[PDB]
Formats: sequence, C-alpha cells, structure tokens
Amino acid sequence: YQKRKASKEYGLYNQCKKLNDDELFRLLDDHNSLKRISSARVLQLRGGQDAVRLAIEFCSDKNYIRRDIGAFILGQIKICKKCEDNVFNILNNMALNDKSACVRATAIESTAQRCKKNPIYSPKIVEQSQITAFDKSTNVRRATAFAISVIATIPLLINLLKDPNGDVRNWAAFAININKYDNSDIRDCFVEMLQDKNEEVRIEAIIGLSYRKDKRVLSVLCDELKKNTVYDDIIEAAGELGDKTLLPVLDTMLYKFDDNEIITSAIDKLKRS
Repeated sequence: YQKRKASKEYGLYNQCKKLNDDELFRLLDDHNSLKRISSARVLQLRGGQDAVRLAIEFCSDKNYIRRDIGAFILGQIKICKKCEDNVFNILNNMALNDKSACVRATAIESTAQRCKKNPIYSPKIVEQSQITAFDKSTNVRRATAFAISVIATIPLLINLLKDPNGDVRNWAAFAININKYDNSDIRDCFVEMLQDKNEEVRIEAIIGLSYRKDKRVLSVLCDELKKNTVYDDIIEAAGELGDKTLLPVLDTMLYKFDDNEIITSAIDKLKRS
C-alpha cells in the first residue's frame, strides 16, 4: 500500500551534476541556499582532492556561510586515509569553537557522518557530545542528539530529555528507545513526558514506558485508546505493556475499527503469560 515520490530537489540536483568542478565551486557562493546545497551535494558525491582542499580552506573563511558549506561537504566526501584524521580534527574543532551556531551544528552532524564510516572516532564523538550537549544553541544540541545516536552518553541523553526544545526531547527519547536504555531516571523522565506539550514526545514516552512494562503509563494509555482517531503505536504499546487491564477496551475496539488486526495482535500478546 505505501509508496514514495522522488524528492522535489532531485531534478535540480541532476542538473548540478552536469556541471564541472569549477562551476560547482562557484555555485557554493550563490545567494540561494538550495543552490549552494545542491552543488555541495554533487561535490560530496564525486568529490576529489580539489574539492576536499577547497572545503578545508572554506572551513577557515571569514564568511560563516562558506564555513558551514565546507564542513557540510567534509562530512560525506571521500578522503584519503592520510587526511581523514586531519579532517575529523578540523570538524571536531569547529563543532566546539566556531563562533556561528549554524556552523557548529553542521560540523557536529559531519563528525557523525565521518564516525559512522570509521568508528575509530567514536571516543572523540563522546567527549565532543559531553560538551556540545550543553551548547546554548538548540540547533547544536539537536545535532548533538543525532551524533550520540550514531554511537556512556546516557547521562547526556537524560539531560536532553529535559531540553526546552521539543524536537531535542523527541530525539533523545527516540534514541533511548532505539537502544533500549533503561534505568529509574529514564523511566521517571518518561512518566513526566506523559504530560509533555508535544504530542510526538508523549508518543515516544508511551511506547518507551510500555516496552519497559511500567504501569504508570496505564491511565494515559487508557485515554488514548478511547479516542475516535487512535494512534497505531498506542494500540501496539497496549499489547507490549502486558497488563490485562486493557483487554476490555481492546475487545471493544475490535468492533469500532474496520481493520482491527493490529488490535487483535495486542490482544493476543496480553492473553499470553
């Protein structure tokens, strides 16, 4: 049933590919953002020594737009084995010391890219997040959330759950669920998130608490299952929680929704054990 359509930028990206390096390099200084990014994407794809060097130099430019673009390119472009450490160090440093929060955010995302391709950088990514997770910029903290997920960081994760930004909290919780991290602190933060103003965050807290079999989610779970429009994840969490208190309502829902298979699944799980 599900499908997907090609990105709206793809067309423009293919046009950029027809251009030579010299032309792409110039486009990095275009006034349009999308134009700069598209060009850089082509550079990350074909990127050779001339593109790597230029990216590095851009990393030291007075214009933060060039620094951002250089660090972006550097996160995915191929680089010789003898320049890899230096590029990583260049990104790590910007992530921590660039005067532009935009640059810092991009650089952290680029150090993440590089680590995934070569895990030797993990230890450094951790030390890096130990300070960047506390940056004053939300973009930076957000990028830090992404970074951490690429690789304890638990304590950092916990502080991000308490972030003023909803997007940051969602990513933290999201990565905690992904790694199945669990302790009294995370559970308590999830219980509190049941009252988060951000629907997306409440959902991750609900699935997180249910996988953990923590009955403090019961009340909210019950409320969510009684809605006219219900979230599939909620129904699924209901089965994961393993508390038979939810059987009655699940049974009721069977006659409420045309496709109640997912409901039956949750019911099957409950009746077990």
